[PDB]
Amino acid sequence: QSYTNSFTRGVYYPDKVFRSSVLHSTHDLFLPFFSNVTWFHDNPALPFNDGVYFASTEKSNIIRGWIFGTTLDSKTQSLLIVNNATNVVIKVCEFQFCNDPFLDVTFEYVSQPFLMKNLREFVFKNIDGYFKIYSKHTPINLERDLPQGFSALEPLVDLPIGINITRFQTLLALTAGAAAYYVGYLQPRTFLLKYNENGTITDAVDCALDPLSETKCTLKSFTVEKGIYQTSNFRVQPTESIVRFPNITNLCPFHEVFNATTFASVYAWNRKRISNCVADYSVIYNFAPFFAFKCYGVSPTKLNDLCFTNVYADSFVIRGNEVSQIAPGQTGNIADYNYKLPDDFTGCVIAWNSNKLDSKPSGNYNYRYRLLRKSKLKPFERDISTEIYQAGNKPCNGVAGPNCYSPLQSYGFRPTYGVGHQPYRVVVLSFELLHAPATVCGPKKSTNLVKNKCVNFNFNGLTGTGVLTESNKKFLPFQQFGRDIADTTDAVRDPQTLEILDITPCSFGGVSVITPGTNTSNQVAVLYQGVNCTEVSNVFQTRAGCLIGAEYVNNSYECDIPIGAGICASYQTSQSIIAYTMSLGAENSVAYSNNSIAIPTNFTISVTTEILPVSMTKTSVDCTMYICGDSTECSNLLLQYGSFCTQLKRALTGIAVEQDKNTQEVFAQVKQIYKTPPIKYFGGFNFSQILPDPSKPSKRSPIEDLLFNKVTKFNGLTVLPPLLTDEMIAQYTSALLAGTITSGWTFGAGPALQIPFPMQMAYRFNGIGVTQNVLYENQKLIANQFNSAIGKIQDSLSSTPSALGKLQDVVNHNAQALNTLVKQLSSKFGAISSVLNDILSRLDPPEAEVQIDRLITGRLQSLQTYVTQQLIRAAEIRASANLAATKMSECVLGQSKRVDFCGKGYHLMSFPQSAPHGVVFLHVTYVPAQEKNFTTAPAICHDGKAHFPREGVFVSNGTHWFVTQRNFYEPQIITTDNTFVSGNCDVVIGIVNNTVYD
Amino acid sequence: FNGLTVLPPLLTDEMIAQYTSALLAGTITSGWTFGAGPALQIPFPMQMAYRFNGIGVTQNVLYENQKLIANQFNSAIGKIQDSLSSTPSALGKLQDVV
Amino acid sequence: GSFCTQLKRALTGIAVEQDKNTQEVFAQVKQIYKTPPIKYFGGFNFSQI
Amino acid sequence: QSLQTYVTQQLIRAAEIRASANLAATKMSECVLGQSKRVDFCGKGYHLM
Amino acid sequence: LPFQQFGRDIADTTDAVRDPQTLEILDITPCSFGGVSVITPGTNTSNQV
Ligand SMILES: *[C@@H]1O[C@H](CO)[C@@H](O)[C@H](O)[C@H]1NC(C)=O
Ligand SMILES: *[C@@H]1O[C@H](CO)[C@@H](O)[C@H](O)[C@H]1NC(C)=O
Ligand SMILES: *[C@@H]1O[C@H](CO)[C@@H](O)[C@H](O)[C@H]1NC(C)=O
Ligand SMILES: *[C@@H]1O[C@H](CO)[C@@H](O)[C@H](O)[C@H]1NC(C)=O
Ligand SMILES: *[C@@H]1O[C@H](CO)[C@@H](O)[C@H](O)[C@H]1NC(C)=O
Ligand SMILES: *[C@@H]1O[C@H](CO)[C@@H](O)[C@H](O)[C@H]1NC(C)=O
Ligand SMILES: *[C@@H]1O[C@H](CO)[C@@H](O)[C@H](O)[C@H]1NC(C)=O
Repeated sequence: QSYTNSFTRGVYYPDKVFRSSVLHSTHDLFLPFFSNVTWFHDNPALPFNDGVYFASTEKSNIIRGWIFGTTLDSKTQSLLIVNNATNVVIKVCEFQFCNDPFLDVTFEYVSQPFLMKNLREFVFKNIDGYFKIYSKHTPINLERDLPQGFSALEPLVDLPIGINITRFQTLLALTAGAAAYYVGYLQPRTFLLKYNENGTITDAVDCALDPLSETKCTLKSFTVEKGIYQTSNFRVQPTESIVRFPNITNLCPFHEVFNATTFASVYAWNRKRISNCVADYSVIYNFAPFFAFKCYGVSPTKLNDLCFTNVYADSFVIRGNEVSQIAPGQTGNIADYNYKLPDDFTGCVIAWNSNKLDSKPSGNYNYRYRLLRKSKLKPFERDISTEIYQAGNKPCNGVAGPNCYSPLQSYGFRPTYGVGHQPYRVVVLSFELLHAPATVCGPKKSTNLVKNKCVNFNFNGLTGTGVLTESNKKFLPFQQFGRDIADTTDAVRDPQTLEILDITPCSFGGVSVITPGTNTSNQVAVLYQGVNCTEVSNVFQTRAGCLIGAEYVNNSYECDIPIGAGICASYQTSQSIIAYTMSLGAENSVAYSNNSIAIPTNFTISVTTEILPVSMTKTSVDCTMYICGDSTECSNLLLQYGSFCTQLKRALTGIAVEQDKNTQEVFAQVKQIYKTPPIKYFGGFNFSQILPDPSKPSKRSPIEDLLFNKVTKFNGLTVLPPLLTDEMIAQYTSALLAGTITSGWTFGAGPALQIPFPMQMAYRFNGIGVTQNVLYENQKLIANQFNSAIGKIQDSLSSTPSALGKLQDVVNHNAQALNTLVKQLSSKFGAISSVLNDILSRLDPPEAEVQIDRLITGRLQSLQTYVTQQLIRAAEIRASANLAATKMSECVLGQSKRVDFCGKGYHLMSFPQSAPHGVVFLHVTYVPAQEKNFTTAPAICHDGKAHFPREGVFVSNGTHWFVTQRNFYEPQIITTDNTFVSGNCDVVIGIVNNTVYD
Repeated sequence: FNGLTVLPPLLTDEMIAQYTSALLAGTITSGWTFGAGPALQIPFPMQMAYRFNGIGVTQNVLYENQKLIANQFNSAIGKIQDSLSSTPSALGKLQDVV
Repeated sequence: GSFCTQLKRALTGIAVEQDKNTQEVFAQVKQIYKTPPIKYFGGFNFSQI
Repeated sequence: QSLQTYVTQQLIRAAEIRASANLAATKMSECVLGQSKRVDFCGKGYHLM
Repeated sequence: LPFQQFGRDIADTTDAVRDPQTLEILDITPCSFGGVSVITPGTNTSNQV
């Protein structure tokens, strides 16, 4: 018993197509990675299944070929392969195998032999009438098991034989056969194959192996970034099936049509009509064994499957040999003169002997049959008229005798009679079908009720799937079902016992795979959304669902991978993924008091980045070329639909013009083009990182170059270039920066008025509530902080790609849409093929019209979806562009007092920079720092008069009282110059006695 | 439930209430200083005086009329609850969304 | 075709957008502030808020 | 077609809610985290808080 | 590769085909197509385009 781990082996090329540096997903028979593979070493029949993976490292070549015959004998066609040193000879011809088929050494294919530490990997498959053989021969290092690595199996040969291949046998050529070959069986699987630039498969991923593999298949990438990914759906399958029809009660009078003790005669056969009853044939089959039971219309079992409105029963007694006359198309006295079945009769003829009951020794002359009639009877007719038969050409004159005989003559039945004249009871059943409601059927069956389990149910003709529980609801007596607000069945009354059973849909929910980056680890956790942990490593139940593979930790961290209602997962470090309640932030209690204030004593100049999309890719679609290509028939058919193509073209043109308007609105704020002076000294402020670099031909700033480096045909689809090139947007950005540096905010509101940069920044400090002396006294420190922040901006942008995640997203979305729009060209949409020329060539025009119509409808719906999605995205981008224009006007051409609009902090000035399809704003902000606690008083009482500060707040260091501005601790002596009286001393609450000088 | 599922929001109602409590505490204890940087202690009457200066009214108006302003604010806050309760259409936007 | 994937992506984008909406509106404060235990704010009454 | 109609309508409603959420974020930053001089942005009258 | 006959791109469109007579690799580019735009001043001004 040798069994080995298959590893990642057995991946072949699905088709003849070449692909380069692409990842392709195929649904095809394959060997699942890490699977159950049998290592073999008298020789029973191995099942071929759908396919076989045969891996032989047999250097001795005891294995010469294979026997794929389904019988291994001369009964059927046996596929026989010989792989000698000369050549491979695939033979199919009829061979008389000897008693021991072994050599000392119709349909034939001779080729170069398959054989050459060789790993002979072979894949044998048989689909759509073709037998496919794939081969691979690779050197292996010293090992007695399958090597670790990846090898692709090139196709070797195809055979058009297409016969049934159930069993395969390894051909024996010598008896102890010890051969070291692995055999595995292929399965229908979905795989993802990575082709290199050389055209070969370097690696593969099996979708249904593990959750990480499923998410790799879903994203079509071998590297999965950190996040939570919705992969599949989870449904609980029905374990059992239940059928419930009402109590079989009432029943067809079958016990009366038989066991009647008298069948009258056959000249006037008793006609019995039966309808509206429960059909049960148990008594019919339980009666005496039948001499003749022939059914002409339906099988006896399937009689119960077929429902008949009208059932006709005809009962009579005839002799033994006259039974053969009661059959369709029979000629004979009884058949033509007593009871004639139709040629296309559909019914059962049941006959059983009645000699034991209806035979009398004296002679039972009651039963009679007719032996003289004027003509043959029409089918299904009863003639009871008995007058003197007129055989003679003379008138009978109502009497009998000469040439005038009685029409009827009786059987004389006596028990001593032999078989062939004994009385036989025949009951002919006739079934009629007519176009009206039926309501007559056979024993409707029923199964035991199953509760609290996902079951299929068919309750009184109502079908469904679900979990059946007891219901508190009380139905009215005549009701059967219960239906909720959405018109879905929620309760059912059981027919057999009147019980109200509630129906609950079986558990279903999404499956999400919480993974760190594939670089960080291969461990994953799985979240079943909305599923109780009972219904599905470490199992944890959360409001989102059931989380398997992550351990709950009491401590709280900042959220990393969102899951649900306050639960986030992270890879913190056996130790693995942990789930926790997310921490909103550090708790800080501000020391509030009646007379305590906190005044900052220093500042920080902080530069932040805000990335805003401005424009999206401009696309134009040629409706005729996309839908139809070069086919004239398709164009003629499209003309009937209307002017849809014109509407789509109008919408796309509108989007394109809107994109141009967006870029103009954001960047064309200034009409003049301003140039910075050649002598670039601005009071210690270094704008080199934002100003253009003359050295490189692009004339872009270092930050702009970094942004462009980071972010950075078909079928009627065209990408129209933007009206403004990147160089023109660079010129606009340079003009805005030069105007801001040289003229402050004056260039936005009129003519540019030059002002030294320190003076401009001092006026911005006045704008944020800080005096000029703060800037002029701390000019070098402010300059150094600004320089350090601008330096750090480059590193912050470069190191973290996610900072530019907005703009890139736009690009990706556009590409994705286009790819979908092209991919749906290959979709069939219910037609024969995606290729219009193939449909036109294979099918006649009248039949091809429907296929082309389906393709046109599908492709036109695809175009409409694309245009609507583009319109929604254009609305979003227009909103972003309007926000960017407002920020350019209010943050770059001016100083804004709006909080959090221009950066985080007290806004000083904003610098624009251009990025592919967007704008990056560098906001410079004043952040207070190093705060100190002081005692404060609303007013100072001097000379019985209150005193309030003109600007600032009254503060105390503990013994002395000063007046200082809010945002910077600059204590000043309280003087009448910085105070105003405004009232007496009694009214104000919290007033402090103190001295005010003059 | 025919394949339609409702995903829970990431932030629970308790967590949003906790953000709202943080915002209110910051506004009451620190004025607008907590938005632009570290939160700085300031007595609430001083904050209202600075807000009066912002709207163009001197500090003496607040300090001299502090009880009146406090009573007016308290009465308005008291009336807000009754006004919301009386007219359901006040919350008609959110309901409509749902 | 791949209509199911497009619809699923659209709904997922909507969901993430809703979470980001709530984050943007409410998560502006970096730290969680607590009001002092003694609630006297110069006669102002914040008990209802 | 029914599902695509639902997704498109829900995307439009998501755009409307996103506009409302951006307005709410702006109002939180400008009215709650500061004093706004913008007329009628934060209530009717001269905005205090 | 010796067994491969067609070539497909990332969009599942044919980009290379092997010549059945002689084994040579032939690249297929789509035949030139584009849109046509007419730049005109107002017909009230002039008729040149
Ligand atoms: C081996 O097979 C080839 C294939 O037809 C055949 O020509 C040759 O005669 C065979 N040789 C032996 C060993 O019989
Ligand atoms: C695959 O491509 C690489 C390209 O660098 C080349 O070095 C290598 O030889 C190729 N392998 C082949 C042709 O088998
Ligand atoms: C059907 O027969 C069962 C046998 O126990 C009985 O309990 C039930 O009441 C019957 N159905 C009706 C509708 O009476
Ligand atoms: C899961 O099932 C248990 C069984 O008692 C129940 O208590 C619990 O409430 C269920 N979970 C949910 C989310 O309803
Ligand atoms: C308070 O400030 C004065 C300056 O006016 C200084 O002389 C004194 O030492 C300081 N002491 C305290 C109480 O902090
Ligand atoms: C301030 O001076 C006045 C003058 O009489 C006095 O009545 C008052 O008590 C002083 N302030 C305090 C807080 O004692
Ligand atoms: C005012 O505050 C008191 C406690 O200080 C409280 O009981 C009362 O309800 C408040 N009134 C309001 C908010 O109208």
